[PDB]
Amino acid sequence: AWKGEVLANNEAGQVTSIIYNPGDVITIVAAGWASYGPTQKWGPQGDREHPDQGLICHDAFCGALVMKIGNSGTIPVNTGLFRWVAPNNVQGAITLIYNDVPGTYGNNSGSFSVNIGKDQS
Amino acid sequence: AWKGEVLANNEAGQVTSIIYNPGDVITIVAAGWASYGPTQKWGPQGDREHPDQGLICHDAFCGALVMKIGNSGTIPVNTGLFRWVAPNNVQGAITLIYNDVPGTYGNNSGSFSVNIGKDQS
Amino acid sequence: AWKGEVLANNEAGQVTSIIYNPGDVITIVAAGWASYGPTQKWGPQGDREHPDQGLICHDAFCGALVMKIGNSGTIPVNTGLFRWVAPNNVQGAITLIYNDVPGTYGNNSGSFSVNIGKDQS
Amino acid sequence: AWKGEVLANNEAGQVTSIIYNPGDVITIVAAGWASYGPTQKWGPQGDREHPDQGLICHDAFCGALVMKIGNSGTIPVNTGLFRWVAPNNVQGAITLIYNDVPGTYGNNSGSFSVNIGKDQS
Ligand SMILES: [O][C][C]1O[C](/O=C2/[C]=[C]C3=NC4=C([C]=C([O])[C]=[C]4)OC3=[C]2)[C]([O])[C]([O])[C]1[O]
Ligand SMILES: [O][C][C]1O[C](/O=C2/[C]=[C]C3=NC4=C([C]=C([O])[C]=[C]4)OC3=[C]2)[C]([O])[C]([O])[C]1[O]
Ligand SMILES: [O][C][C]1O[C](/O=C2/[C]=[C]C3=NC4=C([C]=C([O])[C]=[C]4)OC3=[C]2)[C]([O])[C]([O])[C]1[O]
Ligand SMILES: [O][C][C]1O[C](/O=C2/[C]=[C]C3=NC4=C([C]=C([O])[C]=[C]4)OC3=[C]2)[C]([O])[C]([O])[C]1[O]
Ligand SMILES: [Ca+2]
Ligand SMILES: [Ca+2]
Ligand SMILES: [Ca+2]
Ligand SMILES: [Ca+2]
Repeated sequence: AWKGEVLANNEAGQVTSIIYNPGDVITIVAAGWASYGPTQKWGPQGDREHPDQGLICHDAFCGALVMKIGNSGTIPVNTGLFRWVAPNNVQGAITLIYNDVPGTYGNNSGSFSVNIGKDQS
Repeated sequence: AWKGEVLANNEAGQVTSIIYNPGDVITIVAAGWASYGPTQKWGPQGDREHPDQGLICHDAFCGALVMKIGNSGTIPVNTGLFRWVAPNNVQGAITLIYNDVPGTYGNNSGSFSVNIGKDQS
Repeated sequence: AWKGEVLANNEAGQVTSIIYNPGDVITIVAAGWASYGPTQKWGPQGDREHPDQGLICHDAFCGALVMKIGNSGTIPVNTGLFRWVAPNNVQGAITLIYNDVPGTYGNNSGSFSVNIGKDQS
Repeated sequence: AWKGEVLANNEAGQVTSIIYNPGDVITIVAAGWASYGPTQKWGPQGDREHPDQGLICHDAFCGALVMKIGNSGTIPVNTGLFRWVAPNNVQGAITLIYNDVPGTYGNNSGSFSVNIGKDQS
């Protein structure tokens, strides 16, 4: 299992020690407060009221927690995933990333605390 | 070995000549272009941007190629499977199917060309 | 057999460990999502709607997976090849390459995951 | 080896396929013309006349080519590195980056063409 922080201003994301392998079932729980700019902060689901101006993940809100597995495209994490299995042909280290528009991470703040573990399978 | 076409609008699926037997190793390669409704077409992985609105296979995108072995649950095929072995207790004729919402196949178009063969074991 | 990934941003492609020899029968299965610039992503068949502006392979769409065998010309791979035998004489290491216009790979993203194996002959 | 281009306007840089490991000896050659905003363009050593207004790399001119390896700090690349060995405890993926002030990449233009290879060691 892995536990750590993902900073909202980290554009390249936080690489974890979890290597997702084919067939793996995983659980993720994410908590905390962060912002893509405003002084207000939001949780791991992001800001449901904010428009998508070119987010790295178009299937989650701005300010949401997302991830990449190996060199996959972004996948929404939000508050977490429960006994979750990746699509076919997706594998590799899990990298956690705050959902924002490329080039605009500089004014972000806060972080999410995240647990990831592999489940019985 | 089997080679044939799977029409996107064929809700029942295309039954192939391949009977999958315990211990069998198979390879599938799929190609072509199809749509679940829009003018655009997609390849065998389907449309990654599209929400799951009640697809026959929740483990693949809308417009992806999937299959049933005998009466198994749906199994993602996508662009294909390389030297793949079925889950415990899965056996019978392989049926190829376009991934869409039941009752909505009528506006589908295009097809995938698919090869299936058995590998050494 | 060989399994690995090829970056859309790499003009040099990915050299594999497969040496294609006269008479060899091979199978390739490719999957994944990549872009040659636009926000959308496409599978290994590429973008069937995009014009050819000087692609390294004129026989496949922009954004498709292609290959070279030794010092051959580019050969389309797309989603894969099923028990495929090459054009006469062709031989040498297989290099996998993303199909784009030379000099323009700078805005490319994503990758394809590929399995290659030799079949019986 | 890796071959490609690095867009001047990409704040996140260009993540190559090269993973730098302890002991590796690498060569990089970079060419081309790019700008941090003005209509003029400069080569990979950037603009020797331009003041540092908060560059991501203080050891290179604005408009220069630099890199990170894994999560290292920025390392000047300029026109390239000849049979180069990294500092102790530096390792990981090579990301190439245009040297500009954070939050100001949006008006940049052009790119550098870059080759990276591992040398014998
Ligand atoms: O998207 C992303 C971005 O965001 C920003 O912030 C902000 C804030 C506020 C706002 N509002 C509005 C808009 C638009 C429209 O249309 C209306 C309204 O937007 C916005 C934004 C930040 O700052 C940045 O950085 C980014 O992240
Ligand atoms: O899913 C399945 C279905 O699909 C359809 O198509 C379509 C088109 C378009 C669209 N759009 C949108 C949606 C959702 C949301 O949320 C938004 C937007 O969806 C859709 C869909 C068809 O028609 C049918 O048939 C089926 O397939
Ligand atoms: O080809 C290749 C290339 O591509 C690009 O992208 C793009 C985008 C958009 C567009 N649009 C149009 C065209 C043409 C015509 O004629 C019209 C319209 O194109 C295009 C393109 C990129 O960016 C690059 O890089 C390359 O890849
Ligand atoms: O650095 C960086 C920046 O840059 C800019 O651009 C520019 C242009 C011009 C100029 N001039 C001058 C200066 C300073 C002093 O002191 C004097 C003069 O600066 C400048 C700048 C841009 O726009 C931005 O974006 C950035 O990149
Ligand atoms: Ca922001
Ligand atoms: Ca439909
Ligand atoms: Ca391109
Ligand atoms: Ca600038």
